[PDB]
Amino acid sequence: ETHINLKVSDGSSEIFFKIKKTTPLRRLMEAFAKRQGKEMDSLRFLYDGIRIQADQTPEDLDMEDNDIIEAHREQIGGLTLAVLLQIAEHWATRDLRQIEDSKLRALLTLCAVLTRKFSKSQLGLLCETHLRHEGLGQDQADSVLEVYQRLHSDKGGNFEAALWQQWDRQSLIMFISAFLNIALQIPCESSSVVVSGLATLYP
Amino acid sequence: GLTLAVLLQIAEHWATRDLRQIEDSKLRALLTLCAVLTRKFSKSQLGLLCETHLRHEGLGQDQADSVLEVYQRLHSDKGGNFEAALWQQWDRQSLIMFISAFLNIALQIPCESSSVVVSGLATLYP
Repeated sequence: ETHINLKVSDGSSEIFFKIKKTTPLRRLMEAFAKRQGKEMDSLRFLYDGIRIQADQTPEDLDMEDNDIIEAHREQIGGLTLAVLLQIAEHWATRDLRQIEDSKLRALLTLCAVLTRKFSKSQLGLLCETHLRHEGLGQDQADSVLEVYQRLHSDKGGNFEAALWQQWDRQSLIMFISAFLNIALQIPCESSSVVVSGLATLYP
Repeated sequence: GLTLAVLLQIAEHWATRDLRQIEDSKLRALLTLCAVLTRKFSKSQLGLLCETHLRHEGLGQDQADSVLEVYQRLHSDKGGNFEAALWQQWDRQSLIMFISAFLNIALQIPCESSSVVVSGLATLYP
């Protein structure tokens, strides 16, 4: 047999291929990614638990007829919530007048990402706590809520970008620093009987 | 005070717990915990979560749509609506299994994927 049948699967979508044993696996990888509407490089492919490369052949790998290749989504970066909270806690105490624009831009992103980890129903408390942290008054409530609300729903990253272009540095610094302090102390869901249920799970 | 930090502490503790004898009220609360934590992932991460969950559990293709739907509907949930329906509709073993798999895979998966986001935040690690 100069040919081999192989299945590529990601657990949901599976595809039954046939190729020649001396042909690189690239074309199968490309056809599978294409069917998920993805770029080949957004996926990785494993055989017998081992990542394999597009230039390798079923022959080099001692594949057997009807063997299975697993398609796995790439894990790009390691930004767990745990890691984001470490970053926030580190920067919360820092004087930001010092830092490069590149770090400030990234901190803006951190505030936007972390804002989106609060339920909608907490944005009011987040606003009110922001005001009390800064010593601002009800005069500013609408403007602060609108920032948080717009970040919370900022799907394109477009509002975040506008904030970076339109706000002066001192204003950005004041807001970012306010947020990083209050965000770690405020509950991420509102009260309810169901959320009180979580109390029974505390160690 | 269910802070982000406290949410993760609860999840970390319960990922290590044997649920053989789990009480109904505790199971109900674990469902809430999983629903809340699911919503800390960006929508773009749901596919990776589902994929990891299928593989962790040895679930077939036949069950892929179903596990994904649960993830999508927890993620888009409002006022505990879908969560409450899951509690009523699913048998106890199925819920336990789902919750136990979630807690064992969720804590190592990034909560954001965007190239824009990962690139930016890299610079901020101590």
